Amino acid sequence: SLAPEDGSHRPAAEPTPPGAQPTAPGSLKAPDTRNEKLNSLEDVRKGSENYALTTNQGVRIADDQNSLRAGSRGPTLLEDFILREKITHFDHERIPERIVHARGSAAHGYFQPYKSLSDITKADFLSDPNKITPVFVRFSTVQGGAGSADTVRDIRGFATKFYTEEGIFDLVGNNTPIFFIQDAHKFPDFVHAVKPEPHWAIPQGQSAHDTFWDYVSLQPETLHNVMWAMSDRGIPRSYRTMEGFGCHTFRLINAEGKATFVRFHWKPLAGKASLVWDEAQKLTGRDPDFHRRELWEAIEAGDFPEYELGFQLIPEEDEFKFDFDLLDPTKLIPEELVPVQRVGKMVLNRNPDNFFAENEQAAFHPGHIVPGLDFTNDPLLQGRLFSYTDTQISRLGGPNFHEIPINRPTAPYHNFQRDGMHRMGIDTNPANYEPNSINDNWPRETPPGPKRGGFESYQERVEGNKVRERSPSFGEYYSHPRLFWLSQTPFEQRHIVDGFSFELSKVVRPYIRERVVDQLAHIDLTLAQAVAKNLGIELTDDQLNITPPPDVNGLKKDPSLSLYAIPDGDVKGRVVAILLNDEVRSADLLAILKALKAKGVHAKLLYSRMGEVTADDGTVLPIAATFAGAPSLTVDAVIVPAGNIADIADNGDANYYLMEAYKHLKPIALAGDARKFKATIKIADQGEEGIVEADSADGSFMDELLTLMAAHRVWSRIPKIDKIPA
Amino acid sequence: SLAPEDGSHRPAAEPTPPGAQPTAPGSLKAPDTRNEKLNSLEDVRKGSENYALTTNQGVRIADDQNSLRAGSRGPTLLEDFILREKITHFDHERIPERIVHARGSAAHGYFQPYKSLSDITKADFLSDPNKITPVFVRFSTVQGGAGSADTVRDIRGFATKFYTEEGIFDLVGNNTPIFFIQDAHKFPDFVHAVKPEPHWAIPQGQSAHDTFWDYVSLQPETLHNVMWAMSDRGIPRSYRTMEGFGCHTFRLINAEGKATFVRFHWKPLAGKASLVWDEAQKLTGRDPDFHRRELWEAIEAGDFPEYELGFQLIPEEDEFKFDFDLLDPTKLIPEELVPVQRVGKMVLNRNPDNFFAENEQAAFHPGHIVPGLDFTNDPLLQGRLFSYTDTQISRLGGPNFHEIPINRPTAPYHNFQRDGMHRMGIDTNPANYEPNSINDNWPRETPPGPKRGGFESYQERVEGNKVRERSPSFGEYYSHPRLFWLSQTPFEQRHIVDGFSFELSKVVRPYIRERVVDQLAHIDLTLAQAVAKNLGIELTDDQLNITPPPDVNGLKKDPSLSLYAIPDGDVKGRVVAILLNDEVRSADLLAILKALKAKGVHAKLLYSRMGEVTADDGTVLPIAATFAGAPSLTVDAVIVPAGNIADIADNGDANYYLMEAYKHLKPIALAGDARKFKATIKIADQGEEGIVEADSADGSFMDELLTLMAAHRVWSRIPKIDKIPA
Amino acid sequence: SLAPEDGSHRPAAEPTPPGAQPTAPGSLKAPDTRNEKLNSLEDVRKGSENYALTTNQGVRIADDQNSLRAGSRGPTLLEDFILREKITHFDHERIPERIVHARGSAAHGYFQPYKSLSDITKADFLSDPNKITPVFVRFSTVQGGAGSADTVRDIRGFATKFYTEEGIFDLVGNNTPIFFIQDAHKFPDFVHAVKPEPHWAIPQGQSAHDTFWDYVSLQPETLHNVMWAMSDRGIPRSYRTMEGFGCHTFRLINAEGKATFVRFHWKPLAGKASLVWDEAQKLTGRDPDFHRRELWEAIEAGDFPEYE
Amino acid sequence: ISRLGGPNFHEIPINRPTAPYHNFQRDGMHRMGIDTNPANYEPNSINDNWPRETPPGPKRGGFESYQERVEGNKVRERSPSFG
Amino acid sequence: EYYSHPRLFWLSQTPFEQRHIVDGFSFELSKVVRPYIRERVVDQLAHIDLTLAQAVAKNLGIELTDDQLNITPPPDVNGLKKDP
Ligand code: HDE
Ligand code: HDE
Ligand SMILES: [S]
Ligand SMILES: [S]
Ligand SMILES: [S]
Repeated sequence: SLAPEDGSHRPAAEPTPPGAQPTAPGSLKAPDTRNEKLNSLEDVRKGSENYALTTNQGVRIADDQNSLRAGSRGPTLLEDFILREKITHFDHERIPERIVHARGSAAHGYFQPYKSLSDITKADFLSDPNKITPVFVRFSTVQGGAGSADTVRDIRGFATKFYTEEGIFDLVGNNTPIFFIQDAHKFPDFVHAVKPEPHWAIPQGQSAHDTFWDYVSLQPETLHNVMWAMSDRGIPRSYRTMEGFGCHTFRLINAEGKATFVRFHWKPLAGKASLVWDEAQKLTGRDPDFHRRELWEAIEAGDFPEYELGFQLIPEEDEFKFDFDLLDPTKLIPEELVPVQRVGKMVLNRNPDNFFAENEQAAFHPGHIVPGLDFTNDPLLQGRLFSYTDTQISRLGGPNFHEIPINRPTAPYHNFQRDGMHRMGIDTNPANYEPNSINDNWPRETPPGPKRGGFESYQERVEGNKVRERSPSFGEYYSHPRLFWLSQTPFEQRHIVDGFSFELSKVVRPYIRERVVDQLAHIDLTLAQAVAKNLGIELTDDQLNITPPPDVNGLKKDPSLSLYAIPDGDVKGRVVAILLNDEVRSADLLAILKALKAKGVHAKLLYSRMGEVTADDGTVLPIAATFAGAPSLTVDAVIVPAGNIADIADNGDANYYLMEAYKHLKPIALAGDARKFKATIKIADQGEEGIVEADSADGSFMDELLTLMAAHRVWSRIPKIDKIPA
Repeated sequence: SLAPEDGSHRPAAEPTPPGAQPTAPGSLKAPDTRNEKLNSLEDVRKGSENYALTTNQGVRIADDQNSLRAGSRGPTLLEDFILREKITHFDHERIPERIVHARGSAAHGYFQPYKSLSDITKADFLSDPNKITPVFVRFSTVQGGAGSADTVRDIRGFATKFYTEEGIFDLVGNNTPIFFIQDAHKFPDFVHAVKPEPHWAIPQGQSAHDTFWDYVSLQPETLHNVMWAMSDRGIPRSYRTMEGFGCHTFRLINAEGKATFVRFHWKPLAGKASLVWDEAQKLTGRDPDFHRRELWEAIEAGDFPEYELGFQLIPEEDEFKFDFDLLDPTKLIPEELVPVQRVGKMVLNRNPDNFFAENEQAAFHPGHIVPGLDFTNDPLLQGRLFSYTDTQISRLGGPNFHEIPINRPTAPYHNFQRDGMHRMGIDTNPANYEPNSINDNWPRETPPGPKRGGFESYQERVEGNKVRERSPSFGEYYSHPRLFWLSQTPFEQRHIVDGFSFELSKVVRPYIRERVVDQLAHIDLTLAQAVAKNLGIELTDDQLNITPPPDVNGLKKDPSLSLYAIPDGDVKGRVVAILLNDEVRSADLLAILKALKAKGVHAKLLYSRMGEVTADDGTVLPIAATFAGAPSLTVDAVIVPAGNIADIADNGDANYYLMEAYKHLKPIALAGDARKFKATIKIADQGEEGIVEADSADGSFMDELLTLMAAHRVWSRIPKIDKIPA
Repeated sequence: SLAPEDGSHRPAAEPTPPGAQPTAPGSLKAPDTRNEKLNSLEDVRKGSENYALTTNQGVRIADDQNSLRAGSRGPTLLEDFILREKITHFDHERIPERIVHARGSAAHGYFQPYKSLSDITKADFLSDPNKITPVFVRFSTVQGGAGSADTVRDIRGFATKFYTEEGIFDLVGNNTPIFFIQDAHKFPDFVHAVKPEPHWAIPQGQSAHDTFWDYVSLQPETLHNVMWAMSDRGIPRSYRTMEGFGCHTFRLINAEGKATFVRFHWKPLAGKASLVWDEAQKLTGRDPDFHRRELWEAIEAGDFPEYE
Repeated sequence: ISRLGGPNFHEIPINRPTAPYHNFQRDGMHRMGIDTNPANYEPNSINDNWPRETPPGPKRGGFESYQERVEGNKVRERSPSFG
Repeated sequence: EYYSHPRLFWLSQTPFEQRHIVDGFSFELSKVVRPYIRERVVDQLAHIDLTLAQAVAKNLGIELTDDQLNITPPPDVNGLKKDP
C-alpha cells in the first residue's frame, strides 16, 4: 500500500473549483453525469482497482521491475515475452497526428433544440424540444502539432459530433465565419504556406513568417480571414468565450422537399472574450496547455461550457440578392442583413476518461450529414467532402475507424461492407451483397420520407461545361475585410494594426512586407498607414489614392463583428489572483472570497513560497501557488488584501505581478495599505478608472471589482501602458 | 421480397449431412452450441434481418443502385459520400496474409482434461476434469498463399488457442513431430527456399522446384522432415485424420516448482488417413477448397473433429539419456522409448460466422504460455518467441491485436500499456505507470504460487560463453530419417520413393538431383537405389558402401511412425458416391443407405445430369451432382446399384469414375448388372480383394464394403494399377 | 506572382551571420560543402527552377488554382484526378512521431580521429587520422511532441549516425552521463510518468506534475538523473554548448581480441553554457524554435558545431 | 494508400514516370524525393513561382478537360437508355 | 545504492548552481497538487544532502522531522568529496 492512509491521493467525486483537487478521468470525477453515448461506451471502459497486473493475453505478472536474464548481472534473454510485449506496445503507441488541427481539447455533453424545426428541416435531432442528442466536441488550433501551445495566434476549430437517432452528424466549424481560400484545390498550398517552412521546420504555431505572408500577398482572397486572425479573434481567452461558425452555406430540406440555404452559428453563453498579444505569447511559455487545462477545470467545477446553436436562413429565391456570392467561403453574411435564428443549446458536462482513446482518435468530417440536411456547390466545401474520409485511412489505420468506440454511431448501422484492418464487427448475414435472395435482401434500402427515411440528395439543377474556372462572382476581395475593420472598436483596430505590424516584422524579405502593405491600402487607408508607420514604410501617392471598396449591401459596419462593441460579459468561471502577505487582514479576505463565490468567480491564493500563512486573527490560509508559479497571465484580475504589506512590498515577483496584470489591461483591486503598490504601477493619488481602491475590502469594493470583470479588460488604460517597463 | 415463397433459401438450424443444405455461418447453423468464448463474442456479432441498410455512420440509404450524377447520363459528383464510403471500405478490405501458413481453415470447440494434472503442472486449465476450456483451432498448409489449394503436398499447421482462466495459451504445432531446421536464424533461408522462387514467383504450394532441393542437398539436418513431407503424411485426407505435434520440448512446472520436460501430441480420434499423390494433385484442380469444405461440413453434420491431447514426459535428470539431444527439433522422441500419456480431449463443434473476422485475423503465438508451463533452450523455439509477436504489427496493424475479438482473452486483463493504433479499451486508471500511489499501485503484481499466481521463469542454470555456435550434439542427420523409413509399410515406402522421384524430376538442374540421391544413400541404400532408378542415375561404388547410420537407442523401428501399420480406421464421417441410372433397383438403394446410416457414413447420389431420376418402384431420387461435377477424388468408396445399367454402361464419365476410384485404391461395390463394369477395370470373373460384388445389395455386401472402408484403401491393389489408363 | 527584380527573394550562397539573409535548404546555401553521404543523396534530390508543375505521374498541370466542376458555380466532379491526387498526398503527409525524443533538430557533418586507435579497437572509422567519416546528428528533447518547444527543462538527446566503411554505427547518447532507471522493463513506466498524464494529456514538455514526482518518490534509483535535470544542465543555451554521453558501458575489441570497457563522451568545443529557468521558460513562449533556429543559423554563419 | 503503404507509391521504382515530375506535394510515409525547392506552395515569389503551370496546347501543354456540356438535376438514377 | 552519486553531483556544483538546483526542485514540486508526494520527495532529498533538503523544504513550507535531520549522508564515491 503506496497510497497515503488519509485518502488524499483521490479527488472527490463532486464538483470542485480549479486547483482544489487533482484532476481525474471524467467517469471517476463525475460518475453520475450520463448520456446515451457515454453509457454506450461502458462495454470498452476498463478499470484497475483490485485487479491483478497482466500481460495483454491475461497472464498475471509476478515481477514487473526486471527483465529475465542469465544471472542477476547477465544478458537479457529472448524468451522474456513479458518484457517484449510491454516494450512492443510502448514502441508503437503513436499514430499520425491530424494534418491540420493536430492540437485539440475535447469533451462530452448534450444538445436539445428549443422547438421543433419540422417546418424547415426533417432532421430528426431538431424535430422535438424533448429530444436530447449526445455530443462530443473537440476545439483546436490549426497550424501547430499535437504538442504545440494553446494560446498562439491562429484560427480555432470547433467540431461537434452529434450522435443522432438517424446517424452521426458532424458540424465541423471554426471560430471565424469565413476561410482564407475559395477553392479546395488550393488547400495544400495555403496550408503549406502557413505551416513550418520545409527546409528547417520553423515556426511552430505561428503565421508570422515569410511563406505565409508571401502567399497572402499573392492571393488577395485570403485578406478577409487574415483580418480576423490579426484581430484579437486570433487569441481567445478560452474555448468557452469564442464564437463558432459552420463556414459554408449548407441546405436544410423539409418533409415537403423545400430547400433553405443555412449557415450555422454557435453563440458562447459565457460571452466573447480574448487575450492581448503580449499576454497570449508569454502564456504559450508559462502554460502552453492553458486552454486544454481551462476547459477541463471548468467542467470539473460545473462551469459547463454552453453554446447556443443559431441558423442564418436564406430562401432559395434570394440566392442572388447579395453583393457577394452565398457560395463563396471568403464572404460572411452580415447579421444586419440576415439575423441568426436561435435553434437550441449545447452543454458540455463531462471530460473524457482517456485522452488518446477518445480525443486523439475521434474522427469528425463535414460530409457526415443526415436526412434533412444537404450540401451546396461551395467549391471549398465540395473538396472537404473528399478529404475527411480519405485522411482517416492513414491516421486511424484503415476503413473501420467508425468502429473505434468514440466514433461509433448510437443509431443502428448495418450494410454489406466487410473486412479491412482492425475489423471488430462479426457479421452473421449469409449475404455480403445486394440484391440477394439468400437473406431476403436484408438489410434493405429505405425510401425517403418525413421521418426515418433513406437519404436522397436535393435535386438541384446543374448546367454548364466541365471547367476548372473560378466564378467571376467570387472575384472581389476587399469589401468584406473593410466591413470587418469598420465594425471594430478603436482599441480592437489598434490590436489589428499591432498584429499585422508584429507579424510582418518577422518577415525577413522586406518586399513581402511592402506587398502586404499595398494590399492593406486596398482595404482601408488608415489601417494601411498605421501598419506602414510601424514597419518604417511610406505609402506612395498612388497607394494614398486607391479608392476604397464598396459597402456590403449598403452596410458601413455591423457591430456583431466586434468582440466587444456590444457588452456580453459574464464573470462566472473567471479567476482572480489574491496576493497574500504573512499577516493578512482576515476580514478583508472574508469579504473578498465570499463576494467572488457568490458570483461563481474562482480564486487562487498566491505567496512567495508554498504551504500556509496565518492571518491577523489566526485563520490558516493555504497557498495555491507562488507568484512566479502562477503568473498574472493565468488570471482575469488581481486583488491585494491589507495586512503586513511590508512582507511583499519589496518582493520583485509581487511587484512584477501587478505590472504584468496592469500592462494586460486587467482589473486590479487594492485594500488598505496594499495601496502602497500604487507607486509600482504609477497610479495618481486620486485614482484611475480600472483600479479599485478603498480603506478596506467591504462596502462597494467587491461590487466595483466585479463590475470591471464583467467588462473583461480596462481598454481606457491602453495609452497609459504604452510606456510601462513590463 | 426476393426470397422464395417456400423458404428453401434458409438452411435448417439442425445437423445435416454434407450437401443436404446450403452451408451457413456457425451461429445461424448451430445457435445453441455455446462455450464461454462464443458467448463473449456476442457484443460484436451483428445481424441483419429487418434492419435498414445504412452508411457506417448510421445514415439510411435510399438508393444503393446508383451514384449521384448531374443528370441520369452525367458525371458522378464528388459530394456522393455514400458511394465513396462504400468504395473506400471495399478498396481497403485486404490485410497482409501470414508470412507462412497463409492458407488455413478454423473452427471453435472446447477442451476438457481426463483427470487433474496438478502433480506435474499447475496450469489451471489442466487442474480438474470439470475444467472446460473454449478453443479456436486453425489448420493450415505452410508454403502457399491464402488463395492456394488445400490438398497440396506440404507440412500442415495445427494451431490451438486455449482461452484459459489464467491467460491464453496457444499450442502452435504441425502434423509432423520435427522441423526441417535446427536454429531459428536460418528460418528465412529455408522458407525462402521452399516458397515460390523470387524472379517469377513459381511454384505455388509445391516444394517441387530447384531452390528447395538445393537447400535440402546442402543442409542435411533437413532430411528428417523431408522424409515426412515425401511420405503420405504430406497429403492428409482430412484435417480430422492427421496427427498434431508441439514440435519442441517445453516444460511443465508444478506447484513445488519441479520441472518436467514435455512434448505435446494430438491423436486424431477419427484415425490416421491420407490421400495418394495422383489423387491429391488432381484434387487441387477439382476442388482446391477440399479440406476447408470437408472441415466445415463435418462440423455441420455433427461429425465433430476430436483429438486427444497426449504428453511425452521426461524427468529433468533424464535430459542426457538418449542418443539424440532433447532440444534438437529435427529429432523425434520415439513413442517406444517415451510413451504418450493421454491427458484430455478437444472437440471442434462450431464453425465461425465470418471467416475474415475470426479466422484471417486470429493471431496464435507459441510464447503465449501460462503459469504451469515454460520454455527450453531449443534454438528453434527460442527464435520463434521473437517472430510471432513482431509479425502482428504489420499483419494486424499494430500492438492492440489482442483487442481483435477472436483474440481477446476470456480471463481478465489489466495493465499500464496505452494507445497504439485502433485502441479499443478506454482505461479509467488515473495511473499509467507503476509503482504509483495515485491508484494505490493497482493493477498489482502477484507472487508466483500454486493457483492464480504470477508467472515466474523456471530458474534453469545457464553456463557458457556468448557464442553463435551449433551444439555438437545436434550434428547427426541420418539416424532419424532411417528410423522413420524402417517404420513404414512396404506400400508407405513405395509412396515415399515416388514422392522423392516425382519432386526431383521437376528440379531442372540435374546436379541438385544427384546431390539429393547422395544424401539418400546416407540414410538407406534401398531407398537411394529406388529413387536413383526413377531418375536415371546410377549409384557409385562409394555410395553403395556407405555404412548405414546407427539405430536410435536400440530401436530398428517404431510402428507409431507409420500411418497404417497399426489399424486405426473409423468410417464415421466418410462419404460414398452412389452412381445412379434412370431405373435403379430400389431394394438395393434402401439397403445401401440403411447400412451407411448405421455407421454414420454419408452418401452422394450421382448421375449424368441434375434433377431427379425415378426408381423401379416410383421412388423419386434427387441427384446431388453429375459424375463430372463430383469426381471420385472427393469420396472414400464408390457403390453402383442394380437397375437399368444400359443407361450408364457406355457413359465415359461413368466408366472413368470407377477407373479413377480404382487407380486411387478405393473400395468399389457392384450389385446385380453393375458387375458389367468389372470389364472397364479389368477384374477377373472370379473377383479380386477390394471389389465387393453380389447379385444384390443384401446385408453381407454392405458389411464387406464397410470393412474395406475401415481399412481406408486397398493397398494390395497397387501392382494392378500400372496397367490401367486413368 | 514573381520574384522581385532586385533578386532579394534569394539568400546568398555564402556564409552569412544570423538574420542577414533568409535561411535556405543546405544544398542551396552551401552547394560546395560536400561529403560522401551528402553526395550519395543526389539520386533523390529534386530541384524546381525551370520545371513544369506536374502530377506525381508526370502530367503537366494547366490550372493549379481550381477544381473541375460542372459550370463555374457548379459541383466538383469525381473525374478531377488532379485535385484528388494533390489532396490525397496532403491527407497522408503525417507519420507517427518518435515515442520519445519527438522534438529534435539535425545537421550533416564529418568526423575523423586524432590518431589510430588500433591498439584498443579494430573499428575502421577509428583506425586512421585521415579517414573521414560522414555523420548525421540529431539533437532532441525527450518528453514533448514534435511540435513542443525547444528550451524546456528536460534531458536532451544527442544521436550521431557515422556512415563508416564497415557499416553504420549509431552512437545514441544524451546530455547527461546516466539515466533515470536501471532496467529496460521499467522504461514504459518511467516514460508514462514523465509524459502528459493520460486523462487530459497535460503537461507538454514538463516533468513538473504529479505522476513524474510520484514515480521518482517511489523509485529512488531515479534521483541521480533527477539531480541533473533540476540543475541548469536541464536548460542548455544551445545544442553547441552541452556535453554528450553514451550512457552505458560498451566494449572496444582490438584485432588480438582484447576487450576494454568504454564509456563515450562528447566535449563541446564551444564550451558548456546553460540558460536560467525564468529565461528558458519565457523563451519557450517567445521562440519555441530557439534551439532549432540557433543550430541552423550557426551552420549557415560558419560557426560550425564542433565536438570532441 | 493501404496496398502500397501511402501516397508515395509513384516513387516505388516500377511506378516511377520516366517523364519529369515536379510539384509542391511533400512528406508522406516512405518519402524518397528530397525536395530542395525553398517553396512548398504556389503561387510563391521566393522561388519565382517554380515549378510553374503550363497552358494547354498542341504539344507538351498542360492538361485541360474537354468542356463537355453537363445539364440535369443531381440524381441517383440509372439512364433509361441503359435499361 | 541510490544516494551517493546524487550527493557527489550536488557537492561538485558551485554555490550558484546549487541554488538553481534548489530552485528547480522547489518550482517543480510546487506544481505537484498532492502534497504527500512533495513530502516524500523532500524525504528522499534528506537522504542525499541535508542542506539541499532543507532549502527545498523551506520553499515548500515543509519542516524536516528530527529523524530526517538525523539521516547519515551517503558514502563518498571511492574517496571523492567532489569532482569539478
Ligand atoms: C469551415 C470550417 C473548416 C474549413 C473551411 C476547413 N476546415 Fe478542415 N480539415 C481537413 C481538410 C480540409 C480541407 C480540404 C478544407 C478546405 C478544402 C478544410 N479542411 C478547411 C482534414 C485535413 O481532412 C482534417 C484534418 C484531420 C481530419 O480528420 O480532417 C481537417 C480538420 C479540421 C478540424 C478538426 C476536427 C477535429 O478532428 O477535431 C476542424 C474543426 C476543421 N477542419 C474545420 C474546417
Ligand atoms: C513446430 C510447430 C511450428 C514450428 C517448429 C514452426 N512453425 Fe511457425 N510461424 C512463424 C515463424 C516461425 C519461426 C520463426 C519458426 C522457427 C524459428 C517457425 N515458424 C517454425 C511466424 C512467421 O511468426 C508465423 C507467421 C504468421 C504468424 O502469426 O506466425 C508462423 C505461423 C505458424 C502457424 C500458423 C498459426 C495460425 O495462424 O494458424 C503454425 C501452425 C506454425 N507456425 C507452426 C510452427
Ligand atoms: S469556412
Ligand atoms: S518443431
Ligand atoms: S544512459
